[PDB]
Amino acid sequence: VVANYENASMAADYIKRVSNVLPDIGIICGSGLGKLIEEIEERKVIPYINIPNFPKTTVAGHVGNLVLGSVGGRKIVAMQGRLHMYEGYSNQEIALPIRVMKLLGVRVLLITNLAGGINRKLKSGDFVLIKGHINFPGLGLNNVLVGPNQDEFGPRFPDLSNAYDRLLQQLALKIAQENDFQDLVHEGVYAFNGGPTYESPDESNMLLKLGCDVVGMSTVPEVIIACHCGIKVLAVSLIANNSILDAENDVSINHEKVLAVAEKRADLLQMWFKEIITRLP
Amino acid sequence: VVANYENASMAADYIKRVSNVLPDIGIICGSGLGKLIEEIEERKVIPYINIPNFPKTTVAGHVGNLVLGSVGGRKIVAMQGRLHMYEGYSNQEIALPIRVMKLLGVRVLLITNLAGGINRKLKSGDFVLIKGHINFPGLGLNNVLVGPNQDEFGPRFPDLSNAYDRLLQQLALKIAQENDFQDLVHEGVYAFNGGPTYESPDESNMLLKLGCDVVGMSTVPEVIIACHCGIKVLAVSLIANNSILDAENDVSINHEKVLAVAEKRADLLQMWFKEIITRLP
Amino acid sequence: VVANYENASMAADYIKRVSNVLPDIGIICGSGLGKLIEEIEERKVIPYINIPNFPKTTVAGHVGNLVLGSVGGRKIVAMQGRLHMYEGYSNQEIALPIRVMKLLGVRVLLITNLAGGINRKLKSGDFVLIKGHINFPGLGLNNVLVGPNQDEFGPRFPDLSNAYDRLLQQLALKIAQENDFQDLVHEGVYAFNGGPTYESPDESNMLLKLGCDVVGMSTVPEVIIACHCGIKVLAVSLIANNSILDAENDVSINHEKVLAVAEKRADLLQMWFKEIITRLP
Ligand SMILES: O=C(O)c1ccccc1C[S@](=O)c1ccccc1
Ligand SMILES: O=C(O)c1ccccc1C[S@](=O)c1ccccc1
Ligand SMILES: O=C(O)c1ccccc1C[S@](=O)c1ccccc1
Repeated sequence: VVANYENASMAADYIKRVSNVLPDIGIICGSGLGKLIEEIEERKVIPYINIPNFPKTTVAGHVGNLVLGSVGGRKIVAMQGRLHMYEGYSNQEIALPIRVMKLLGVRVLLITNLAGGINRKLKSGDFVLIKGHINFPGLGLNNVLVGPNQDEFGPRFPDLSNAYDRLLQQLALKIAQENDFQDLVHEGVYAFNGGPTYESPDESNMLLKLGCDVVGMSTVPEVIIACHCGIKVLAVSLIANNSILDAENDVSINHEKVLAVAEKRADLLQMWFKEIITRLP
Repeated sequence: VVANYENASMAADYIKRVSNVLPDIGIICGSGLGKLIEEIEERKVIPYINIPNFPKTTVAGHVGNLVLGSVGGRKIVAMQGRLHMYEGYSNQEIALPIRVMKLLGVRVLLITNLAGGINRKLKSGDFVLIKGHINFPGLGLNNVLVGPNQDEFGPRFPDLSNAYDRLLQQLALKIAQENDFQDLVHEGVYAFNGGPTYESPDESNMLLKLGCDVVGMSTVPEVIIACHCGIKVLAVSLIANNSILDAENDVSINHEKVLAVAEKRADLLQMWFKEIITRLP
Repeated sequence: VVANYENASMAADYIKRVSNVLPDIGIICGSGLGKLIEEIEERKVIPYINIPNFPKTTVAGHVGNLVLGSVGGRKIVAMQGRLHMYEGYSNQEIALPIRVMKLLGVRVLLITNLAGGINRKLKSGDFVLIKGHINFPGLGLNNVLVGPNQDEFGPRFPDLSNAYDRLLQQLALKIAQENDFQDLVHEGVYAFNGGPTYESPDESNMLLKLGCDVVGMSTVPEVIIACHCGIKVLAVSLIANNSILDAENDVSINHEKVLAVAEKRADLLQMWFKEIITRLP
């Protein structure tokens, strides 16, 4: 199924008929960071499997729902579940849910995910406001927009220089200062590693030379589809480890260590993003 | 359809039957830079759609013709239209037209395209003679030659150290000096960005660290197929903008700005390449 | 055919029924470096084409056999033939033979291949013990593990920090010292170039900036599949040329030059790996 105007319209029509919510804000919350979705008010839960043209996710399994409702008086739509390119999903499968958000009326997309630290000053448990990116799949002919252009959504050649909205970054930092956790919040450049192997010790060292602050396997595909169709983005990384220090000390990482960092910061991140939603223009 | 000896021969046989021209020189002219094709003498226009085994381009649409005739007393063949890998064309689709040129007798291929400037001394409207390249798709398992080797055309493992002919670069500069526009002409290393997003601000900064002078979304696939089968190449970039300066100043780019640079230089580039064709060995 | 538990079990069952050997050690020997396989004792030769679910290799042609027997009193299994990703084989095709080795009981995998030198101190004919890697296909969304995870074999997100076993590297160097050829043996970081074009002059210069010591078109896919399923690895490069010196001197390379280096070192490498097999834990 192509992520075109007709197919995206069929999905939006179904959703409107079931929901009655017209959202202005979309959220994609990474694994371990989804507690806010369980607190959406007056909510409506729509399994992907019932939405016309949504991608098939039964090989990977696990949860897959669209959730609509209110947070802080604002109308929102959340993607509950993982759609990452290391799983083998195509460009068209990643793009269709974001283009459905557009047709439902979304103007701002908020994204969080766990990631590895490269900048030597980043500690486990820190937050990074993403201000730019280095897209290794995109340089290497695996950009999420490779294929025919869908002209109804955006231009053939998009400019990404303002993909990460500056005022949303400033609002997120202001709320951190108000609640006295600004010492946990950094800004930086995100490297997209297609994955699913963690960055190797020698890949990490290369990334430090190249001016990368954080590295991860998510986020950039959704950022590019959003930017192509005029949706503003705020993207935040939660740092699981410092991969440069781990390379110098010969220290390993596992899945239990990463998800324990999510558990440590889940409630603060939930509070932070509730206030952001409440306050954004 | 595979870009093999049988399929390429069927296309060449059709072309010979219609044309009566045996060309020695091939040209691929980028968007906005094609006026020379409209001035080919005693010309014959063959739509791709009528040539056995030529790739299907109706999803992207727009023009798609092979044009044969004379320029400066030389016999040439031109590809009129865009075949770029960010559109989703396969390795086999890109390669077949170049291998047809080979079988028709082409010995020299000339290529022009718009591109982004990285070297700090490059200005909008400058020309760069390409002397080498950094192929990010090729390092990342999307080289145009991934697949079975077609042994009739070339070796399994090609050497690219002389892919950009030195004497053709010298002849192009000599003609610029004769016509007193040598101040617009530079040489440099081309980075292939698969695209279709322009290079991001932070990708541009990385490319400067890595010794790249220019970055673009074209040219390298055709260069590699030509080199594999023994065709000499001259490739020239027309600089649309300096992406390093634009990153430091927070300045954006759009499609209208890029094509306006093509309009500014189209007539000079046409004159330049007519003389090159006339004079090359 | 997917490289899953069921399909790999069907292949292992066939092999056990024919062979009677339960191997502890696997070997993959690169082109020109396979003489040791012709000296396996009490050996049994199984063409890939007769093994359920093994990949089809008839387009590339040439040899394709699994060989089981004894070396130095140890029970081994060898892959005789080339399975490289520049040929167009899929992730699933590369992975299935390694996962069959796992099910047959292999605990250690030894790998050799020809490669290009980047570090300025590397000479034609030198050996490099690989201690880490930079996986350009993996950063660019062509990692060998992209796709659904096969949970019976390993985790969704593998850690590669100990992919190249330290004690096996130490044992290989110790044997070199015993036989007084330690002056030929270096250690270093391997860059994976998907290929099949050799690294260009300007790509080589980039790789030197990025801390790469050697560059090649093999090895890393097998390393990653082995690490995912708990197999220890020793990987050795035979240096064909120094690509940095060749770029500074404008010197080319061809297939006959590369294979002549293999001929020069084949007998010493055979002796070296026989002793390693005899002595490893
Ligand atoms: O995305 C995840 O859920 C995830 C969970 C556990 C492990 C890995 C990932 C993929 S990630 O963006 C990430 C997390 C940690 C380090 C590097 C990259
Ligand atoms: O190729 C084109 O026709 C083109 C036209 C308008 C915009 C972009 C392109 C693709 S390019 O090689 C290029 C042009 C400008 C900057 C970077 C890359
Ligand atoms: O792998 C081979 O058999 C091979 C044989 C002749 C040429 C090239 C290769 C692929 S390689 O890992 C390699 C060899 C030499 C330089 C760079 C890379």
